[PDB]
Amino acid sequence: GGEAPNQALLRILKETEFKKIKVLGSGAFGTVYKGLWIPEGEKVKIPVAIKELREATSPKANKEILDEAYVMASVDNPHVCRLLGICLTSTVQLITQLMPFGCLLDYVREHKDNIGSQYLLNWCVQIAKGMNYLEDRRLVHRDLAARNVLVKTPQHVKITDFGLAKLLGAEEKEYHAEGGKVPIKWMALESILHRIYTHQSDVWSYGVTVWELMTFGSKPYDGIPASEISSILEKGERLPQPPICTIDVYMIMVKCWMIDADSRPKFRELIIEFSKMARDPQRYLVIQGDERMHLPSPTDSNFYRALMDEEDMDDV
Ligand SMILES: CCC(=O)Nc1cc(Nc2nccc(-c3cn(C)c4ccccc34)n2)c(OC)cc1N(C)CCN(C)C
Ligand SMILES: [Ca+2]
Repeated sequence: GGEAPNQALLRILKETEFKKIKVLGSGAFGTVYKGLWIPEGEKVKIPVAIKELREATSPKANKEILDEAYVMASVDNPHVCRLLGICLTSTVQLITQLMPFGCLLDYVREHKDNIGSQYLLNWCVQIAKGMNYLEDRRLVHRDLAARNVLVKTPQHVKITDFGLAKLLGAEEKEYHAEGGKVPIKWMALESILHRIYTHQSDVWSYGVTVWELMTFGSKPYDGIPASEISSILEKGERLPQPPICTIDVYMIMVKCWMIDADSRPKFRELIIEFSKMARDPQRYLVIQGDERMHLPSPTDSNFYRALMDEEDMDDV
């Protein structure tokens, strides 16, 4: 069919309504703070991440963050990052749901001794659900990676970073890029060679992300530099089977790395397979002391008065 009106609402927030509390990170993206958003007179406090950029002076900083805002305002799914609004101060700030446990790559690196097979398989299920939703929305992410998955709780993760995301027209079936830095080691071969991006190249990146999780955050092709990756992949070489993975799981990864993009799994099928595996996790991932491992959860604690606060439960 054809092209439906995007009737998403973009909400403009007054800077009055949110209190920054701590800086979380800074660098190329700008500076991300954690804070509280209090819509006036509604008796709620919503933990948020506020992304400023370095300078009000660069018009393509503003253009890039506004494109990110367009994309994020157009998605609504429990496993995709939740955009709350933008504030049009001198520095244009993007306000999203605070994800207290950080990015998933560093989370697995930091907690590898406490991560059982249940958590890993559930994360794969949830990531596949988010990506299948994005495919439903005809959105190609183009930067799926463990660093670009955020952790609301150990039981709940969401896909983030839509800085390279592209929405396809209904008649479009692929996006053709024109230069610009791209993460080679997560990229499908046809993306590396012809700058072609599809939902199936996103499937390739999903495979690499799963490899990251199953190795507890190892760097893919650790030694190799990016220029060699193309011919490495052309020779037929792929990432190795992680120690904890049965052949059942590794075969799924390998299918994600097929050269024929149409022979790769579709995201709905990855949902199905990984949930089947999640129903008997120790049969598909072999982790020592798996049975005794447990992970944290919130117990109502931060630096403030917080009787009036919550997060995903603030609709409209
Ligand atoms: C820097 C890695 C990281 O994720 N840090 C982190 C993030 C959040 N929260 C959160 N929520 C939504 C968005 C973001 C976010 C989005 N962008 C684009 C960002 C860029 C830089 C930093 C954060 C964000 N961050 C957090 O919440 C309390 C705590 C932490 N840490 C201090 C734990 C870090 N760990 C490795 C030791
Ligand atoms: Ca509200």
